[PDB]
Amino acid sequence: EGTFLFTSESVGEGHPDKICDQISDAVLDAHLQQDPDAKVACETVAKTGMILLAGEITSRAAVDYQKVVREAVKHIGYDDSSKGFDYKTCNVLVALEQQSPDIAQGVHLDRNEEDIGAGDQGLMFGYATDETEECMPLTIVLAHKLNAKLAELRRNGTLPWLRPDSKTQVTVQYMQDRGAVLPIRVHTIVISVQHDEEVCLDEMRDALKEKVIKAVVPAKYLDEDTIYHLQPSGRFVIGGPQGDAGLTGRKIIVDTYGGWGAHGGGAFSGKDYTKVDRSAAYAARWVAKSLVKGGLCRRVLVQVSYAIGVSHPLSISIFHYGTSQKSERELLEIVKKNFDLRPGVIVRDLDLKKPIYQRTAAYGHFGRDSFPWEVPKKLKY
Amino acid sequence: EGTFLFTSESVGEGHPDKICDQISDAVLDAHLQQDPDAKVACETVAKTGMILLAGEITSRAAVDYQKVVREAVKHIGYDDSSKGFDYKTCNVLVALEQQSPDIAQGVHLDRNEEDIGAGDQGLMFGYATDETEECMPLTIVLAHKLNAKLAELRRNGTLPWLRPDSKTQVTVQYMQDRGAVLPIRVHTIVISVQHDEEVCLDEMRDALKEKVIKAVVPAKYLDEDTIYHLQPSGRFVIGGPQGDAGLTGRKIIVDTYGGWGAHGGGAFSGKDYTKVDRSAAYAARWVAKSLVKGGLCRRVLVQVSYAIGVSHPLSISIFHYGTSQKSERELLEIVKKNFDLRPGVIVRDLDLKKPIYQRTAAYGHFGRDSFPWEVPKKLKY
Amino acid sequence: EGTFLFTSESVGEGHPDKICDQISDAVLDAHLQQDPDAKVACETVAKTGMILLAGEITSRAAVDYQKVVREAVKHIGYDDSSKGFDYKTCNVLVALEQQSPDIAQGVHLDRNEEDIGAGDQGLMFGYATDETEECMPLTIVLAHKLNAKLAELRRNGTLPWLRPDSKTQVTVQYMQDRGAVLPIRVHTIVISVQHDEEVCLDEMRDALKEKVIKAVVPAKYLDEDTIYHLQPSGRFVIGGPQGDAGLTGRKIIVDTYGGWGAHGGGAFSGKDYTKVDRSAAYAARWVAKSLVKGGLCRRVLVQVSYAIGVSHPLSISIFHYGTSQKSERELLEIVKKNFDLRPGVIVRDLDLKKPIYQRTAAYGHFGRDSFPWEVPKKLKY
Amino acid sequence: EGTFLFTSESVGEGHPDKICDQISDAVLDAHLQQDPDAKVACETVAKTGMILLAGEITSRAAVDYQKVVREAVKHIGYDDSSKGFDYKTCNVLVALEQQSPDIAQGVHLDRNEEDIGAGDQGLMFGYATDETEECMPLTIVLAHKLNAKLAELRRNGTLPWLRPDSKTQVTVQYMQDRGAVLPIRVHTIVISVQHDEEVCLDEMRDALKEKVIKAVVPAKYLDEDTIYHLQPSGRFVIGGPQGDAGLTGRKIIVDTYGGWGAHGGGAFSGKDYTKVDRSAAYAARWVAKSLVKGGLCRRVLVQVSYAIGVSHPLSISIFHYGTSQKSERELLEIVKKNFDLRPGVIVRDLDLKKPIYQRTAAYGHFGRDSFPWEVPKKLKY
Ligand SMILES: C[S@@+](CC[C@H](N)C(=O)[O-])C[C@H]1O[C@@H](n2cnc3c(N)ncnc32)[C@H](O)[C@@H]1O
Ligand SMILES: C[S@@+](CC[C@H](N)C(=O)[O-])C[C@H]1O[C@@H](n2cnc3c(N)ncnc32)[C@H](O)[C@@H]1O
Ligand SMILES: C[S@@+](CC[C@H](N)C(=O)[O-])C[C@H]1O[C@@H](n2cnc3c(N)ncnc32)[C@H](O)[C@@H]1O
Ligand SMILES: C[S@@+](CC[C@H](N)C(=O)[O-])C[C@H]1O[C@@H](n2cnc3c(N)ncnc32)[C@H](O)[C@@H]1O
Ligand SMILES: [K+]
Ligand SMILES: [K+]
Ligand SMILES: [K+]
Ligand SMILES: [K+]
Ligand SMILES: [K+]
Ligand SMILES: [K+]
Ligand SMILES: [K+]
Ligand SMILES: [K+]
Ligand SMILES: [Mg+2]
Ligand SMILES: [Mg+2]
Ligand SMILES: [Mg+2]
Ligand SMILES: [Mg+2]
Ligand SMILES: [Mg+2]
Ligand SMILES: [Mg+2]
Ligand SMILES: [Mg+2]
Ligand SMILES: [Mg+2]
Repeated sequence: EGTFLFTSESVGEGHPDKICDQISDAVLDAHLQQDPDAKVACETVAKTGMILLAGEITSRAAVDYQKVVREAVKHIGYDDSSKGFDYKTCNVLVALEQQSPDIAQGVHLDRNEEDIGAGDQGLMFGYATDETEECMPLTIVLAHKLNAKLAELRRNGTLPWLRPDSKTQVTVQYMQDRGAVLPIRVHTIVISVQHDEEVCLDEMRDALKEKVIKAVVPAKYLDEDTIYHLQPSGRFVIGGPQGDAGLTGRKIIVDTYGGWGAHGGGAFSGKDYTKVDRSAAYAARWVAKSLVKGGLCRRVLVQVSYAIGVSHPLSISIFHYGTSQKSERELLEIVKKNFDLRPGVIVRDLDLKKPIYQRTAAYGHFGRDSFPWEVPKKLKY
Repeated sequence: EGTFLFTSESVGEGHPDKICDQISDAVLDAHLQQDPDAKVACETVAKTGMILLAGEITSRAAVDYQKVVREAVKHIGYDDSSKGFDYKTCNVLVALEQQSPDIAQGVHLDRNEEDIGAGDQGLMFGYATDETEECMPLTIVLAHKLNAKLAELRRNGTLPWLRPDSKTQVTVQYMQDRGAVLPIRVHTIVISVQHDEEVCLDEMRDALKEKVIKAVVPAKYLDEDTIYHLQPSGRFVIGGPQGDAGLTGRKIIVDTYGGWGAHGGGAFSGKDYTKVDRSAAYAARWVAKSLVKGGLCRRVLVQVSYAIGVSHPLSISIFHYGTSQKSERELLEIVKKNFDLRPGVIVRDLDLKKPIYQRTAAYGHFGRDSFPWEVPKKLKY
Repeated sequence: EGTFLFTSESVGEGHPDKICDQISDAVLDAHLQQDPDAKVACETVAKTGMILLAGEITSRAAVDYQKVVREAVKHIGYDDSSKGFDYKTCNVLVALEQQSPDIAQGVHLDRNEEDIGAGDQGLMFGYATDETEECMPLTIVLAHKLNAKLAELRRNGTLPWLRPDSKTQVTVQYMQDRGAVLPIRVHTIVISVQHDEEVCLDEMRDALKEKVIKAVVPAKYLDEDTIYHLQPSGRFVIGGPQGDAGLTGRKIIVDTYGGWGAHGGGAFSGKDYTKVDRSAAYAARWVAKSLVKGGLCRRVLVQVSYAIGVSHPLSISIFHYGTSQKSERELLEIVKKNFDLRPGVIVRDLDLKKPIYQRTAAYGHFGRDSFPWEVPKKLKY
Repeated sequence: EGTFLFTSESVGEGHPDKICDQISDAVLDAHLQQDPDAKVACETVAKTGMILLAGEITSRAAVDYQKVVREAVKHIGYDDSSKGFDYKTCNVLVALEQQSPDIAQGVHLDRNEEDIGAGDQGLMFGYATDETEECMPLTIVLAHKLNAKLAELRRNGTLPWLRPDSKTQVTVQYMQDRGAVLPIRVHTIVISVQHDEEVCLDEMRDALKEKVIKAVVPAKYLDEDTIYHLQPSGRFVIGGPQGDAGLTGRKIIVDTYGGWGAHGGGAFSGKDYTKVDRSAAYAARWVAKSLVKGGLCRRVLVQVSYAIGVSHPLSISIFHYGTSQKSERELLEIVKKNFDLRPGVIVRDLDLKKPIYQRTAAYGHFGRDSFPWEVPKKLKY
């Protein structure tokens, strides 16, 4: 009684959509290394043998797109035609133009940096939950860690049949507690991972349980009733872009909260700080996690929204799930007194000209590595 | 006291991402017209002068991609280089391969149709709210209608300076009422729309208020405090793919609930019914709207999830926001007794081999035109 | 005294331009297998990881371009990323539209087949020389045979370090004899061939002399003065499209007479019989070889030309180098009495709807395998 | 008696192949403006809505390919979707990598500039004929001038129905005179030119005769027997890349001697001086024209050939058609005493690092504007 299921997924570094996110952010970082004020909107598309870059960049940097793309693919692990994709020999196509001058004049031309307009309209959410120390849902934390474990065991050679393309999915049974949520047990785990031709299904399923799941998921969460769907398709030799086209910004729930919270629809990768889809979502995460680590909430959702060309957010909303003694109105007032959500101030607070974006583009943007948006702000009230 | 803001956005038919969604679904419909069992996973990318199709199709149809793409762009209204894009003269590139045989064998090969596996893993949500007759959030309903009004006034020649690329955003002030939400007033409206070189800002802003906003939004919602951001960038001559690259599946919140509810991350357009991202999200909407129209809830969120190759959902969850006398456990039991969420049963219930998908690919997939997922199921309990 | 040098080159099946010619003709043959009246103008471009098809096809055939392209690349031998290109994993992009209706109406619409117009304007030459039995210049015959020998030794595994991309060049010293030419000796041979990383230059140069040159070139032509440039660049590991972009119709002298004779500029591959660039050049070869095998000339050049939409050639010219007792005017009259050079008659005489074109697209179109244009017509005069 | 026909063609600036040549050379010039030692091998492909650049460039220049391509297309005149192509709105795709290091090390790395190796193997020809002052065949001179006249009348607005895509073809009746050739009369003229929808065939044919042919071709060459094929297809509204795919290096006979002389197969455009296809063909033209203007020959063909990595030509041959009192052996000795045909010396003599290449890429590379290869060298003997 009072229990429910919730499911989240994650994907690996070689999932084709995630390849695109990583490449887009490799391009962004390459520009930022030379020009901290680069305007970047780089979409990547991946299909058999092809990486296409399409979008808009205005920058003083000189970037060798061939080299940057190929290095990103190399890092992921696609280095031979036997794996379905090879950084050495794939096609790299570039369709990158300047930023529209109409956008530039309306957003940033001649504006004081603190008073730059949002680079687009849109809405964004931040979320935090005290169910884990890092203030993330357990479902997606576990899903990410399963993909990370696959990559680890691939790279260290202990499961050399593994390839870079993987997906995981975790269903947890929760109890609720005055609006907060309490994990009880893992109900179902899915793992699918690309593999070499020679390994059999039974060898894979045994390894996935023993060397992946048991290594990652605490035994206290696994019991006789847990359902395992390990290599449920039965065969996954074809993978990466050869198996499924990839695009930037097609894993936005994997990138964020795994179905928990909410999403405003904007993708992160390939975008500089003036694109509030990224900067304001990072800031909203920072606000949410500041409220939870500050002891004001156990769980909270923050919405913000913007108009192109306008600095200040159009709206800010706080939803605390009943997990605060303060009203949502009071929390909103605390937020407004402690945060300035103009993009030209977020950039300073969160150090958003620094070329660290490729590191964000797999395993989620939140809940790890003490990025600036993960370090709570101390609140005055 | 008790009030909050919420913001949602929509985009027009000529927004570059939406162009891609429409093209992807034009391709799907073209295949389904000849082969109801076509397996389609068609991604579209749009940039200056270019439509690229990339993905996987296994079908008995013979489809003229050149023709289908160009006709979709023609419908949208991009028919001259003065508008930034022309169906007659753009490049159409095709990188479409067969569906992976490894996927096919794991999903649908040799399986009874009712027992086809999900075409992928993933999670999906359905949502319904009694705040409007069509059981959609007012914020996004209004946002969509503003874009539809722009297209209407473009097509009828009364505002001939309009071009197809538009975005809108609506912030509503709400009151809550026992978990349900009650719209009070429109707080802020944003409209940005591509325009010809000759029309001035003041002419546009006057028209957008008088002929667009007032035509769509009830006066009772607009007052002296409402904020209007009309052509806030000041100039939007460059637009469509020339101004911003488009991709399929980059408007998934516009396609669904505008930030309300939740999203599992999967895109709809370009996918046949075996891709549960679409079919199970449609079914989840159908469940949610059935619960609200059936009088069981005022507002409800439904989660479902799947594993590739497995027919039955892995999990089902119901969240009623406190708006039912029945427990969430009781509602879940009603759902399980009344719905079969296998993809090979959803296809029959929702008629998902019918080539009506292009019609879904602008102005949201939900809350309009009495598609099968909008017709409540009568529940037995 | 009276001697001169002449040089011709050839390239192998994996030279990037020749890859394109072969793919274009694989596409043509695929169409002709289903629709003998297909209108085909298929250009191919090759670069790292990419085959692009661009051009115009109007056909009743259903052709799987992915499959046809990949099979052609497989035949050539590019089957692994270690070789720089892999048919399994490369990108195939398609930008093929219908034939222009304006062309169609002016060329073939509603016209009796014998009276179809030329598909374009242009000029074409045929050439024949009695210096070899097959009526080809010795320089290019030898150059082709050197590339064929490389491919043979690659395919049979005796030189497993060889890759498909090769070039050869042969300089012969000739004497003249009343307008005819008499080979004396080979002055210089060049061979460059892509190779694996592990083989050293000395091993390659020894093999190229002993196993390639000596196997192909009669010893009577090689002496102490012959110059050998074997792997003259010193290193050729990177090759195929990765080393150099390829295009259809960039080897038109290799395809024909090696610098001897003349050329009107039109490419052969990827074109159906209505494109007189191919059909009329084949017919001109047939005329030239008929004059030499008929005993009228020892050496002869034939020019023809056409206007788009017009059936009969605009001009015909015969140049016999002084090697006939008959005047050029008399030979022209014999040609006109014995040949009908309308494209809709050439197609019947030379069987040009038959899908044998891929076989023409390496090692020259002339002087081998008794194609119809190589079988002399018996002349009446 | 003693007369014969000869035909040559030319194409206009907007013919799709010529568009590609011009773009390739615009790219070369852009690089040379910043880096005189740029290594450039830029192929261009054009089809509906698309310019693709593919090839190899190693340069210190920073070139904005978008801008350079679009400016070249603008110059040609494709500036509106009504014309079938628009520089403002077409797709520009870039697939340009570095020059292969294996090539670089074998050709130019660490070599004294005069002693740089040829950038490839190949053969090249130069030709000159005293039949015109500029030492070019009359057939192609006239063909070029007809296309130039079309462009002139398009640009000055007197025939505003003209579009940039055109082709011409001229057949001249000649007499021979001791190996030299003497034009007598124009036998046939073809002109095809893209046109707007509204102009009728009779208006076009009248204009083409009166305003184009009569303006260009001396009346003494036109008589009652001359055949005119003016707009012979009847309709040519669709044109440019939309009507026919273009590629660099598909007009190599138009670029040179119109079927006269010979050709070694290599294309000119998009290549720096180390590519002997261009530099040695220019030098061979210079030699030929020096022999004719020096009074040694009336007509002459020069062959040269190279091996990759080797500076000096492998072979040189002179054919004087019987038009000199000196033997061909004597002429060869004069050539060898007066010319150094190493590429690293040709570059100095012919100023081949200067960014003048786009000017060569329509209307032929020879016989006009007193380029260095058109200024005879004064010979010592
Ligand atoms: C199954 S595919 C999406 C549907 C696909 N585009 C189609 O044509 O049916 C989505 C992801 O699943 C994974 N995948 C690919 N092949 C698979 C297989 N044989 N078994 C399981 N998962 C697979 C990869 O991570 C891929 O990016
Ligand atoms: C502003 S753009 C996204 C950022 C962009 N890629 C860049 O390079 O900065 C997103 C959408 O805004 C709209 N847009 C384009 N140009 C605009 C302008 N000048 N003013 C307002 N909105 C514009 C179009 O709907 C476009 O698809
Ligand atoms: C040398 S490349 C043409 C020039 C080249 N595009 C560049 O960037 O310098 C022409 C042909 O030579 C051959 N080739 C490629 N790399 C070579 C090498 N390292 N040594 C010799 N020949 C090579 C291949 O057959 C190739 O298609
Ligand atoms: C006729 S096309 C080549 C054949 C063509 N690729 C096909 O699909 O049949 C070659 C050139 O002829 C010219 N051309 C195009 N359309 C034409 C027409 N309707 N009439 C005459 N010439 C035309 C253009 O200069 C074009 O580049
Ligand atoms: K968000
Ligand atoms: K996909
Ligand atoms: K969803
Ligand atoms: K974008
Ligand atoms: K020819
Ligand atoms: K090349
Ligand atoms: K030449
Ligand atoms: K063509
Ligand atoms: Mg995806
Ligand atoms: Mg957005
Ligand atoms: Mg977008
Ligand atoms: Mg998904
Ligand atoms: Mg080439
Ligand atoms: Mg031609
Ligand atoms: Mg051509
Ligand atoms: Mg060559």
